[PDB]
Amino acid sequence: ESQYQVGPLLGSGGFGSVYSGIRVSDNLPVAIKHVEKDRISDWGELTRVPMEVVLLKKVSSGFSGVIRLLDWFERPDSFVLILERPEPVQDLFDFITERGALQEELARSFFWQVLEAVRHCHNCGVLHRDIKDENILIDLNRGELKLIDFGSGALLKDTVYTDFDGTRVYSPPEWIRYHRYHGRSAAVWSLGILLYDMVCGDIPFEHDEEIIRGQVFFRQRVSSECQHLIRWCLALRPSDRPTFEEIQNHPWMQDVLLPQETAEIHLH
Ligand SMILES: O=c1cc(O)c2cc(Br)ccc2o1
Repeated sequence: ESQYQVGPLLGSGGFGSVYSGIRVSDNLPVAIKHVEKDRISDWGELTRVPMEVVLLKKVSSGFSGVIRLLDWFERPDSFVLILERPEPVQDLFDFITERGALQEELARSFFWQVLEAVRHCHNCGVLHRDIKDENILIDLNRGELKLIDFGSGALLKDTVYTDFDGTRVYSPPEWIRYHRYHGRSAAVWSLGILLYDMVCGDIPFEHDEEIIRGQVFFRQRVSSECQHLIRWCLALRPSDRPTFEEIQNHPWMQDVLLPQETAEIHLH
């Protein structure tokens, strides 16, 4: 209000309207996200808040693969969230629009940081439920990726989920066919979609039928080890998908660049 200077709108959509901001007390770059109360299906508590705020609080202690919630405010018709903002930054969707299919070395660095971020969320008892390139920010100076948009997420549990409101083209075929999925294995499928998107420059599937068929065609030259990983993540049966430990032990994942080296070699 007077604690923050509001800058340009960055984007708006199913997540709300997000503005560039600066915290007056120390000039910290922030993003200020406004979520309308009547456009929020899911609520939790600590008084009643969006699920998105409960999930963010649970993942927002120190480890930085997740954009942190610095503060939040309630308004009569909305909540307002003050999030971290890397500067300069570009979401991975725009980065891929610009660069096309990514060199494997860069995809490996990005994919690995995504897996550390998602493991962190899961250690904190939070399931994101909408992992995709549009929900990943690149801190271009440090080469660090950051998950954003917990607005479709949930407390992690070990029983079946029967609701979903994240992105359909990343949703697994057990969701498409049965409206049921378990959290980790759905997550792993979306991570196979994401990895394909990074190395091919676009998502493999556009239509329910392709998702259900689960047959993956590579339109770009991609190494056999990368194809094997992506195809393992996109196994039709949830329990044939790798755990995070098996993805990270996969031979395509070895020798990851550090974020800083990644920014130097690939980001300028
Ligand atoms: O939840 C979000 C959504 C965003 O779009 C976003 C953008 C920047 Br930049 C920084 C943090 C952000 O967090």
